[PDB]
Amino acid sequence: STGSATTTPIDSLDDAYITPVQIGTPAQTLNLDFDTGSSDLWVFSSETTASEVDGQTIYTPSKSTTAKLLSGATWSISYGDGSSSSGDVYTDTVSVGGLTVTGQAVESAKKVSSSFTEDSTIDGLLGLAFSTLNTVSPTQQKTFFDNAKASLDSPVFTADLGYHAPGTYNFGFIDTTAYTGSITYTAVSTKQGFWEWTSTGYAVGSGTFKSTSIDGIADTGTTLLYLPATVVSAYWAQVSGAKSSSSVGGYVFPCSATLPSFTFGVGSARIVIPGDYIDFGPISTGSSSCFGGIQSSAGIGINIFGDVALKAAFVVFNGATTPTLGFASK
Ligand SMILES: c1ccc2[nH]c([C@H]3CCNC3)nc2c1
Repeated sequence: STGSATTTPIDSLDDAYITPVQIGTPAQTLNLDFDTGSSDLWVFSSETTASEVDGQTIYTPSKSTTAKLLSGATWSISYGDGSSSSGDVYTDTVSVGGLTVTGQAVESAKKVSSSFTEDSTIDGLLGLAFSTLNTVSPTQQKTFFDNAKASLDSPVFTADLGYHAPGTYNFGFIDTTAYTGSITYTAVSTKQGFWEWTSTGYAVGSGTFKSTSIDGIADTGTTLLYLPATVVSAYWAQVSGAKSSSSVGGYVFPCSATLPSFTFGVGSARIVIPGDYIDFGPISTGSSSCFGGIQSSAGIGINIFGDVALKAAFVVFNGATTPTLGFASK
């Protein structure tokens, strides 16, 4: 089997991407944030605290003839950005772009933090990291990909995120028309439950390539590119007037600037992030200070190849017995 679904930016800055997902019988379609950096499929629901729901579409398990309470199961998750959610668990039929999994753990939110409430466009998350990170207790549950894998034509999914445009998540096949040149594959460590890999280096604009190992994760659920402070300083030093602002919480730059590209290495291959991808607009409405799309990972504990990096590539998440990651230009 295969599946193919369109993923759409939630706003003009590509702050996140949403993908329609069918849950239950008859189908309830929710728009979920596909997140290769976490492993829980959770949704706004009929069980979510009423004051914490603001415009989201909710899952109502009582209206699904295939929903079953997973007795005694609870979940609770906190993401690196301060956000969190928690609740109980159903199993139900879940379909993405024509690919169907029966008995998928659908984690129903009883509580969500303010940042989730404030995103009216995101109805929940669909985790695509390794199932060892799943937070359901006392019986850990499998991701949608993990459940689908044996049935897929090939045990893979691909992320093709657009810049200011829709893109595609495919399951079970590689669309050879969706990228240019070849796909370069690189080793993955699953030791921390992430799609963790080692970039071979970077360049700023037309500058020389610096060969240096940068361990990080491929994370579709993180907006920006978070890299070591040395690398990030080298980037913003090429932008006149750019500086790190403790009050704003990262590097900012004059909105009148023209941003240089940023290149990262995948083996001997190179992925080029155009300068425009690194612009996240005025820090507040009407401001001439703009927020940068490359930021320091110093306070995080891990480097994160988020959407800013990933949307410059066609990315293969290869879930073979020994997982690997593939990157192609597009
Ligand atoms: C900013 C700070 C911390 C962050 N942690 C994350 C990801 C890492 C894996 N799941 C959450 N994005 C972040 C953005």
